[PDB]
Amino acid sequence: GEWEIIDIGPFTQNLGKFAVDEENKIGQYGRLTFNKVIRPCMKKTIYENEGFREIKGYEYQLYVYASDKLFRADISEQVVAGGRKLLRFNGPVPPP
Repeated sequence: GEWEIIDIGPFTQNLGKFAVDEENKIGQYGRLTFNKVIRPCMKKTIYENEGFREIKGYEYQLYVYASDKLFRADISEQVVAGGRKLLRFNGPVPPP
């Protein structure tokens, strides 16, 4: 895995909306209203450990406000677009 911080622009905010949408299906935290994704947002790029030295997927680690509480959500993304999954959604957590 390799790590980088990405901005919290539209792509990142939409990851946050996805996370909230998916958590609403579960219902652990009742019915949440997405507010906004705040810094820092981390992107993990996952590589196959042997040649051809290749990317097998991504994971995003977000701090997202929903219904005015702060949550940590981890989201996986496949190489073939449109395979996103909510891995973890935990909180409330203290601010970064």
